[PDB]
Amino acid sequence: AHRLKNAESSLYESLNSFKVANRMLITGTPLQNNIKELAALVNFLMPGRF
DNA sequence: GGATGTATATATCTGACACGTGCCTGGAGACTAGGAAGTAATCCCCTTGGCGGTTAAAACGCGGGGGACAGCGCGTACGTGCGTTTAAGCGGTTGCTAGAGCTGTCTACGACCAATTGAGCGGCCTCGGCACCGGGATTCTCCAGGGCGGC
Repeated sequence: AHRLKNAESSLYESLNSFKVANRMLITGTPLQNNIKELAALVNFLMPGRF
């Protein structure tokens, strides 16, 4: 899921437009450079709560 | 008796219309100065229709041969197709820097104006050089005297 660490990358808008009820991310490094990567991951998971 | 083709209805996507707002740039109104329109005078170039004379260019004719074009052969180099490689295209990382945009301050540099004067334009006088006329030095053609031959 670290490949999904960028919100502006085309994979993010490709996977965020999918009509899926439940999502899950498997990764080894959740944070790599800053808090914004984790913010993008939790926005992909829960869009609005965090 | 079961499932398939087709018609009408409903929810969703998407381009377009109108509403709202800023802002800044164009428009309205007034004033002024100078750019350009108009006028008169002077002088030189251009127009149209002629004439005269020179002469070199243009036109015409003719012969001939050089060159353009057509045909043929040939061989090579480029097109075509297929299998393999490779690198373009896309998506992505990661930081730093260049640059556009905006705001702000200030200072040196260029516009502007008045007085001045010295470099540019025209004519006049003089010199350098080329040319016209007079005088001296040098060389070429010619007329006459002396000697020899013939009746």
